[PDB]
Amino acid sequence: GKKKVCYYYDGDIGNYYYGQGHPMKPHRIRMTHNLLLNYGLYRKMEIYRPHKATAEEMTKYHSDEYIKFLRSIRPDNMSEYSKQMQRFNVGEDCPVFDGLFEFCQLSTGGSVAGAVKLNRQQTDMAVNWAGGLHHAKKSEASGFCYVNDIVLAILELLKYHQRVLYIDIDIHHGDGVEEAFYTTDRVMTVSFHKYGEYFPGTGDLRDIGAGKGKYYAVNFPMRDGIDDESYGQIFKPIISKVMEMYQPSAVVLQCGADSLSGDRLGCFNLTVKGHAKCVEVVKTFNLPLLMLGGGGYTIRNVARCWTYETAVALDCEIPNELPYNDYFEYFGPDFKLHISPSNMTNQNTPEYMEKIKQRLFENLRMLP
Ligand SMILES: CCC(O)(O)CCCCC[C@@H]1NC(=O)[C@H]2CC23CCN(CCCCCCCC[n+]2ccc4cc(ccc4c2O)-c2cnc1[nH]2)CC3
Ligand SMILES: [Ca+2]
Ligand SMILES: [Ca+2]
Ligand SMILES: [Zn+2]
Repeated sequence: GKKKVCYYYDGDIGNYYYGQGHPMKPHRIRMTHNLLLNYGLYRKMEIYRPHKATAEEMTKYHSDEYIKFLRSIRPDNMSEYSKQMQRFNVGEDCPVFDGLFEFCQLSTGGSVAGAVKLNRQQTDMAVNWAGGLHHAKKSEASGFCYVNDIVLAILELLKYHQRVLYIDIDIHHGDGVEEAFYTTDRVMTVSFHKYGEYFPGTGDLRDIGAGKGKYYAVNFPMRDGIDDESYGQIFKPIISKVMEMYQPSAVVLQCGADSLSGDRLGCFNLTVKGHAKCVEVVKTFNLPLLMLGGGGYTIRNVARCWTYETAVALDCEIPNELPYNDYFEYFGPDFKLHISPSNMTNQNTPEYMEKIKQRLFENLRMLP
């Protein structure tokens, strides 16, 4: 039936700025919040302000030296850290910006707080649109991500759950999360992503885990132009087979919106309904669920996507006509919630989709 949903948001999150021209815009988190507030979705959720995660909470995964660096570096002192910046991959993709550490603390705080709430059985779903920063590594920033809030949230869930399933629908491969749990069977990682001449370059369908983790990493490599029909055709069957074989007791779903049509960095053709169908599929299994953000670089579409996915979590129907809001002008010229796919060619033929699905099904047969 209808579930209890807890939502994590800090009003300061939208003020963090990666710099002129940088595609990552935390302001999209504030647009999402304002849109969902104007639709009246606040009357149905418990809204919490996450704490600022401590360096100690972050070192449950990350190295002490890397977290000390993140807590110390600032634009005014960068000149003295040229050596550590290279070592930790701080540069154009992962720049030093004012309040970088506080931004990591809020992104992380929401994911860990959500995981604690799920562990205490005080909510059915926990949502943190500021999280989902899946590329961050143990001692290195990567792909606009500095602290891997997902890995930290999963480590929290592992305190009470024997098996945790991680599903990632961002257009980029969830490499940081896959790497963290690559040799364990206590987490199964499933990523659907563009593969081929695309960041981060990992996520081949032959990457299936190692040691005790063999068969516990799943990768579905895709080409440009995937649409709702094609994505829907493989997502439910793969997730149903994973649920059947793995029997997880908690799920984490990274809802990166860069897989939508018209994304500045992505080359997929999903609509908000197509993307949200993934949330409907996962929610149907009735397991404790942590829903996180991730990519999304056409910010009006990210706000639409995550507002609609919050409505899906709440089993609340909301009109296509957008309510007036603080960023109304960003949603022109139509001022509607749902989006149309483009005329781009879908390079993922129906035969390619079925063939990759069948290869993944062979690997899933290898689980105990
Ligand atoms: C949140 C989860 C997520 O959704 O999975 C995150 C997705 C991460 C994607 C990362 C990907 N990195 C690469 O493919 C690296 C191989 C690359 C090396 C670095 N250059 C950056 C050139 C920057 C030059 C201009 C400097 C200022 C403005 N600015 C900054 C960063 C930019 C990044 C991207 C596009 C313009 C910039 C610009 O215009 C950019 C696009 N794709 C990348 N970076 C690029 C090429
Ligand atoms: Ca992915
Ligand atoms: Ca694994
Ligand atoms: Zn992405």
